[PDB]
Amino acid sequence: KPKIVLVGSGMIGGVMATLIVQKNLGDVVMFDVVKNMPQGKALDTSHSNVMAYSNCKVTGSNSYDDLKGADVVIVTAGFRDDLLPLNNKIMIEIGGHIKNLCPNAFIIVVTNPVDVMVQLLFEHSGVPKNKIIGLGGVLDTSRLKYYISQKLNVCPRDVNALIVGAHGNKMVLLKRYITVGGIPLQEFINNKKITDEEVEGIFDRTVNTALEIVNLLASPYVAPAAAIIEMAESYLKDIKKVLVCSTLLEGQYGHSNIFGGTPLVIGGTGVEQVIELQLNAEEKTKFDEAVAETKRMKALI
Amino acid sequence: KPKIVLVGSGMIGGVMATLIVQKNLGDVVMFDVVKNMPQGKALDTSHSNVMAYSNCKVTGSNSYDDLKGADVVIVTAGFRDDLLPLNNKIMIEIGGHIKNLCPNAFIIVVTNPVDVMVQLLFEHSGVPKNKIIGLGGVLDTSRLKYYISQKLNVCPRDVNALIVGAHGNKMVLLKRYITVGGIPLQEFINNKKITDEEVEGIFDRTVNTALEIVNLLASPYVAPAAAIIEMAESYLKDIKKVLVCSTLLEGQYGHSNIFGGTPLVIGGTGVEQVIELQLNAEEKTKFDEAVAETKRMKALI
Amino acid sequence: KPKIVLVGSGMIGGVMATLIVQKNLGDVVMFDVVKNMPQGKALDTSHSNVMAYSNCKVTGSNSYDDLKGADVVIVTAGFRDDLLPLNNKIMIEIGGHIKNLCPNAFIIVVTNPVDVMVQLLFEHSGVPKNKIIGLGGVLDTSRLKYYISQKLNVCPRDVNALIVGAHGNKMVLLKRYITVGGIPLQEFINNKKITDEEVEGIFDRTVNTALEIVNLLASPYVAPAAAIIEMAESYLKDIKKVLVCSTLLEGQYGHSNIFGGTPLVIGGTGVEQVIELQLNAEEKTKFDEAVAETKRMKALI
Amino acid sequence: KPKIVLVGSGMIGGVMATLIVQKNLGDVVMFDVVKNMPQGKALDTSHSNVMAYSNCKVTGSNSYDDLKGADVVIVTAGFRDDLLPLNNKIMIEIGGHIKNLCPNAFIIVVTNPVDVMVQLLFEHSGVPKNKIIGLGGVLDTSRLKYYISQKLNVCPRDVNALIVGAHGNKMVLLKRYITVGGIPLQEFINNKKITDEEVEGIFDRTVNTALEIVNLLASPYVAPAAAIIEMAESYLKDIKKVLVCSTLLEGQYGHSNIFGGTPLVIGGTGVEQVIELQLNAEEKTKFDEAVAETKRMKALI
Repeated sequence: KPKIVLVGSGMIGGVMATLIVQKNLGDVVMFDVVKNMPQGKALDTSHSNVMAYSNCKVTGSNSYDDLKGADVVIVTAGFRDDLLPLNNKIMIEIGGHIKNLCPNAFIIVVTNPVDVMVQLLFEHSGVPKNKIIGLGGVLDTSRLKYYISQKLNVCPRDVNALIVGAHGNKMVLLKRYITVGGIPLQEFINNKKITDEEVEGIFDRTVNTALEIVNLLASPYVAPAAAIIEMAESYLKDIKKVLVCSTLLEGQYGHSNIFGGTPLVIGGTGVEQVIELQLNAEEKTKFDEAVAETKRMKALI
Repeated sequence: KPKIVLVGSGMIGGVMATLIVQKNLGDVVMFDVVKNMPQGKALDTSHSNVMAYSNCKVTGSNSYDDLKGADVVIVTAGFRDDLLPLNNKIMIEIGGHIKNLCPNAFIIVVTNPVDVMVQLLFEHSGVPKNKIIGLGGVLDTSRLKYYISQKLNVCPRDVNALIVGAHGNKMVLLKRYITVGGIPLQEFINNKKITDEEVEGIFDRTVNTALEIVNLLASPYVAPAAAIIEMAESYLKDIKKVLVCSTLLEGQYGHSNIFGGTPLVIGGTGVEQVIELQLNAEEKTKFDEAVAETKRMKALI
Repeated sequence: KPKIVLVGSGMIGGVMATLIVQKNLGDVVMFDVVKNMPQGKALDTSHSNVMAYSNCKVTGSNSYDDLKGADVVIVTAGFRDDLLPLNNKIMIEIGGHIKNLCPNAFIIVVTNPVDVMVQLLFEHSGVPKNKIIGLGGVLDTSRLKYYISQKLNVCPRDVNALIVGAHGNKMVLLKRYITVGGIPLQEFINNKKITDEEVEGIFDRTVNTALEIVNLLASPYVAPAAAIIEMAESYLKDIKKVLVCSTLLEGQYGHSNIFGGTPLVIGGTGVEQVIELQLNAEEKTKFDEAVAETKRMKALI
Repeated sequence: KPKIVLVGSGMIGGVMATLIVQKNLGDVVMFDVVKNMPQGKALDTSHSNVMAYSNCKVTGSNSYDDLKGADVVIVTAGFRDDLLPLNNKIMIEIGGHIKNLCPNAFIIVVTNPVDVMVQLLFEHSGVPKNKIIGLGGVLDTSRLKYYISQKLNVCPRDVNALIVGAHGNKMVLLKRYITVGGIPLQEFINNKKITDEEVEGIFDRTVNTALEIVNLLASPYVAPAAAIIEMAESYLKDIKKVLVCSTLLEGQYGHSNIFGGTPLVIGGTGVEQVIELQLNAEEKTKFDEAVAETKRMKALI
């Protein structure tokens, strides 16, 4: 049975464990530095195996040895430049344990700013570049896809969209790469089913969604968890989905030695392909600005 | 598209909305008297439609008119005898809205003490007796089934067990009615795969599980949500599952005018059958004690 | 519980009934003019409810009254111009029963040539134009999507493609409308991950797939059944998927009074939108040739 | 990705491949000695990956080397005592290839008479006794469970029942071990929801179901395929379901050196437990008669 370790058992961790049991994906360790809490969540979640017809062990842990033999490790733990050293320390610690205990794990990093933190954990863990990625594009594009789908009254999954560069305020929303049922969004604009102005409003809403939800006396954890589990499941079941995630750039987009958000393929060997978009000059300028902010923060460590 | 209204958008409500989207079961209204919070949770949850390949609207509301045309209403709202009047007031209010806005809804009550509150909402809403039930047995038995399954190393769902009478400390764990893969538990005791003492320990753990989880710096909401959605789904898809829930007793077990936990069948018309267990005298004594506590609290309203 | 009637219980019908039970989608009537056969298939299939955790009645019938109250009707029955009158007779008979017994059903026609037969059944049944469609594009594009996905080593569903006009040898494969993870196929050609020549080979293979399978001592029924059930499920669950199907053209593509393959949206009210592709002149010429063959055969009835 | 090889690509094989793709369970090889046919079925089935959101390779083969690295092997190939030598020859051939090419595979045998043939393949393949079982109980009990569920108007899966000894006319239907929602069937008889006479009629129908379906101008393959895939999935996902299958008896029921139908647990290591029912004397007499027929035929090889 696959073993999935959640390093961080906050709200996102809770939904992830719930979904893993629903999908019968693997045994789950809910790890956290906070005592008792993950044990309680794990106990609650384990009972849902009955309703789900599943058989996944769900355990809680404050003990790093439970990383042993993990097939997937998802890192949400962490404490705005002033947070960079603190969270780097966490990545140092986690990285050591990964190298010691599950060097062959597929690693998904969520800790913000994710495009910096994923590279830090890469550096501190020594795992292969095809075995560690950051959450970004699957989540951000889920917002864009959903809002467009509601304007056009179609199934959310039938909207495809790419958001690249970085996860955060400089995320690059590529209008040219939006399709609906495989059809260019521009055709729907031409047919007056949606306007350019509605699309720009949706772009603004997408960039600011975390803020919107925070201001609504909540915080995002359901969709982040679902995005992470889509990525993890594509690895565990070798589905080879095309998913936009943060990955090491080795020449793509003219960049090296930095992680950035780009479409890639997740299969049973990890990142099987990194897909380099043929961005035009203006799109490329936006991509470069996103990654430049990642570089700026990386240089501060 | 079916419409499911969650009256109460706390932790249990959050997991319920998540699961409804995963299962593509229906549009969801997350209702709460707390402003903004359900709107935030609903917005977050709606994005997960993309990952789930679903198309369920998820909206938040502080407005009771959103009960209009609900097919299923799940009540978790509410504020230990001294809480009975307070929560009764809530049931009065909700009941009026149900009668006005969704008199044909299937109603699942969770507010504790559930066996009292479900009858109060029945009385204040005027819905048919086959259209309103309380959460209890599916949740409690999920604990018992799970713990036994881990002792015997089998799939949790392959353990069947009945817990009856009431949801709470007087719940009746019927040892005679435990089976594993359809086989009496006694055969596994005879074969020394599990002992009577282990089973009694598991009974104690089952009764006190909420307390265990609360003491572990958490609180149960994942398994409660999964239990509720199993009940709701059996109604919405006319599955006719046998599920132990709190229902109006009309002569069964010698009781009338009171709700108690018993196996029943949930299908597209609501409670299609109430199954009366042929309890022996000792089991019956325990059942009567559970329901007597429900009567005691009902008499205080 | 939804009621799905399969008018025709051959191989495609068998797989459809199997999938409906797996998905717990509705009660199934397997209708056929051949005595006993559908009763046997239905009996076999009904047992699989146990393995699937479903509760769908599956019955066999040689009796047209079992169309009564059908929510979905799928027509595969039928006996190459010389077959047109014969199959028209079948559509006359079925049409009468539909009008009498399930005038509100959503109708999916498969009988070939489907773009002619769907219009004949429309004419003989009197159902609204938004409530009857023909199988074509979902099946044909499943071939194109699959073959491209195997060249590029990605999840089959992540390839999107449109095939329009008609189902049969004149089907129009729109190279410009192929995307992979939302990205234009041309980018993958530019990057030498696939060539124009491979794509043309795949186009030829797609057009001739039925012939390939027939020559391999088989015949296609699994993918046709899966395509039909994807369409039916989008209706039954109001998913509003964008699916390419044969539908009445009322001005789109400059055509009237004829059915043709085009992207459309299937939701709970039937065809909720017909999407008119903004074809260029060359693409339009191919579309017109496909539909001209449909017109030619329609004129022979 | 797990690899599942179907040795035999007839009707049962076709449904198995279909279900494996629906469940995204693994790559599939459809093997058959008949040329071209499995290649055609495999090609058809592979396209359904698009509709299922799956990524399973489906290939056809007449070449035994495609057994290499199989995780699961399902044997339906084979040509009434006079058929025993013929089918034994097939088991000799297959057995050699298994030992050579996939000695660690989990093997499910279907070829009739299954309780004899599974032991022959065990003997000719050299695989461990916990890694090879025969289809019987899951299929037979699916009939019994389904028919009882329709009498009582409950979800089919909520009926549990055990049928033991052998698969065929001497199958032992254990009335004492039938439960409904975990409740003894006898309670439903006492309450006049079903009679002893109805139950005996259902027993007769269960024993003779294959004959019923054959006489209805069909033959059973959907439910057999679903039963086999339930067994295979319990292995592949380590679910540890309790499933009644044919397995080597090593003292259980007083028998040795023979395979018989009994509840057992299927998990990731194969047969993890063989559960010996505590049969009473009369039940035991019936069990012995079933297994005696298996012994009689085994002695003829």
